[PDB]
Amino acid sequence: QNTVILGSNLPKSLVKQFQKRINSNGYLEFEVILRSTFAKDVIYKVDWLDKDGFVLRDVLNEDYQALRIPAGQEVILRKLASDTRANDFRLEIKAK
Ligand SMILES: [Br-]
Repeated sequence: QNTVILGSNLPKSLVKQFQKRINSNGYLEFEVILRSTFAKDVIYKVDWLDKDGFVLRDVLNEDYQALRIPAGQEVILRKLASDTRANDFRLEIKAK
């Protein structure tokens, strides 16, 4: 919502659903399910958020990542925080 931010060249219905949980080591993991009628190459970026909703700026961040979404196949994007202070996330997705 304000959790997954899609660029103007992606369909609004790209994101099927998302969810998160804290795993049994104490780290937040999220799963975003994507699907598209046509094959699309996209580029995504993750921000981890703390208990107040502030960006955690002192954790190792991953660079922009490419992702291939095959035509009509469900794609499950799964990410795991590296810091226990992460309690939420923000995901940007744009067309390659
Ligand atoms: Br875009």
